[PDB]
Amino acid sequence: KLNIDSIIQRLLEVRGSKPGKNVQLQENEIRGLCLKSREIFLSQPILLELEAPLKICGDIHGQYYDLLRLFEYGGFPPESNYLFLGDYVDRGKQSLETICLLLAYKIKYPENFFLLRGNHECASINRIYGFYDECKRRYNIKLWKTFTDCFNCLPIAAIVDEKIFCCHGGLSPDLQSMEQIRRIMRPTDVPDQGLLCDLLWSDPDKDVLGWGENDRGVSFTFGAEVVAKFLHKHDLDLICRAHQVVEDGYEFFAKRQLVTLFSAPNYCGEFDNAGAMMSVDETLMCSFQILKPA
Ligand SMILES: C=C1[C@@H](O)[C@@H]2O[C@]3(CC[C@H](/C=C/[C@@H](C)[C@@H]4CC(C)=C[C@@]5(O[C@H](C[C@@](C)(O)C(=O)O)CC[C@H]5O)O4)O3)CC[C@H]2O[C@@H]1[C@@H](O)C[C@H](C)[C@H]1O[C@@]2(CCCCO2)CC[C@H]1C
Ligand SMILES: [Mn+2]
Ligand SMILES: [Mn+2]
Repeated sequence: KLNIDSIIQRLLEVRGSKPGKNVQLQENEIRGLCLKSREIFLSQPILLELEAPLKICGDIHGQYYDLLRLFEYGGFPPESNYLFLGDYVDRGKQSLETICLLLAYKIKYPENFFLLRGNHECASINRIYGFYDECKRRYNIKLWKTFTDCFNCLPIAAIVDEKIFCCHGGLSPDLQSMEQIRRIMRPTDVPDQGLLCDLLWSDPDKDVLGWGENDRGVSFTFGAEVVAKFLHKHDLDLICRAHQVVEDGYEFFAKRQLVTLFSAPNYCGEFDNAGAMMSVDETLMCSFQILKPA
């Protein structure tokens, strides 16, 4: 029914055009991307088990031309396998093009392209920070609600080669075993505090070794001792997350037991931060590709 190759073709057709140029897909096509990807997300585990080689990206926040630059620098699917950590919409000027290209690739390469849920893939959040407004202006609210139903089915975490735990926010004082994550039911909005909330909102903190207070007004912060206990209990080597804007695009925390990735250069057009993508080769060696704020 859905012509994925044509959709991708039109979305990529703007490579080279002046940044900011829109790609206006038909309402039916976008709705189809949501419904089809939703089916795929539900068919795969909520806790993904992936293998390198892989390219991992952090927050994109509707900066579509920067997403294009990422693919330009890392290789357009299926040239390279990808895992995004969430926060595809809000703040930026082109959340629509951004999320549609990502969903399109998920449908086109379901086994080589993966997307995790960020806190911005939650209705209460993308309703206020831009996505709703973009949908209201370019399409309609019914379509925005359709996106919400899609987002409610996104997976929550992934483990790369049994060594790298990936999630959007961070750890939770309720997280004792991976099975707790696998048992999370979808579709799900994030109505209550707890495990899922923390996985989407928590942040690492340098000042405390254990659990601390989070300035976001939700969830908690976690220190190096918490991370160490986590990694050892599940025989992991690193936690890879996003959620926090970092000046260089990537930054290590908790004595390098954790790395934060942010892929949207000059966030909100008010930061001079760079964007970064982390490459994981087949020998489990990590390298970082930086996107200078252009
Ligand atoms: C979003 C957020 C948080 O993350 C944010 O955290 C804080 C701590 C660190 C963080 C700083 C971020 C900066 C780098 C950016 C840079 C720029 C240029 C703009 C700005 O942008 C922030 C929002 C956003 C999106 O851009 C983000 O970057 O986070 C707000 C402050 C702005 O100066 O700060 O600011 C404090 C303010 C807090 O404000 C909101 C928070 O009130 C949201 C609230 C908790 C939510 O509660 C509910 C109910 C409970 C469960 C969760 O859902 C419903 C929905 C919503 C009301
Ligand atoms: Mn986030
Ligand atoms: Mn973010």
